[PDB]
Amino acid sequence: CSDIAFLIDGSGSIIPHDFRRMKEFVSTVMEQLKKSKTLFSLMQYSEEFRIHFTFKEFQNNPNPRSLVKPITQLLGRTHTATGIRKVVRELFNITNGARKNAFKILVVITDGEKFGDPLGYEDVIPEADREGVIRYVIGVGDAFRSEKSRQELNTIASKPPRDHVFQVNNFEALKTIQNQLREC
Ligand SMILES: [Mg+2]
Repeated sequence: CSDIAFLIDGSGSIIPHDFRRMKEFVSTVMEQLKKSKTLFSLMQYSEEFRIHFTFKEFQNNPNPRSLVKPITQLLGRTHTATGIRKVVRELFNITNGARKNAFKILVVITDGEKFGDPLGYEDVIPEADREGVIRYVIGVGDAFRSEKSRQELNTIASKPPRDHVFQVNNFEALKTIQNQLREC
């Protein structure tokens, strides 16, 4: 019915506390969303990308705390745009777990400063929409302490961005995610 994927910033700019904080957020979403009708996938990124768990793997073993805890920080650059592309092409993939007719929800968590990425958001956002991927953005660290970084959130996130962008310690994001699921 609804396939939700997480793309988390593992870049060296994300501070440790905040990496732990991100992980925290993901589990909380996964917890409150006691499937029966929802699968999750997740990937972290640097200049490199890691698939920590796929819809299949989440389906085989749907234990939150047991899928997230392992995940350690990659560090390095921030290839968010390529992260976006790779998430729709690899995670929202049927040979990896994705379903048909199900809604696609991409949750991207980051500080909002892409760096070193060859791709600009204008190279992946269109394909996101063509593929129907709804995007939410959870900004962490210095995400909101900068105008250039705030605009990065708006760029990534689906419209209206006010309904798809929250600071990680704003617990409306969870509330809004539960809503997004009753308004399909
Ligand atoms: Mg994680």
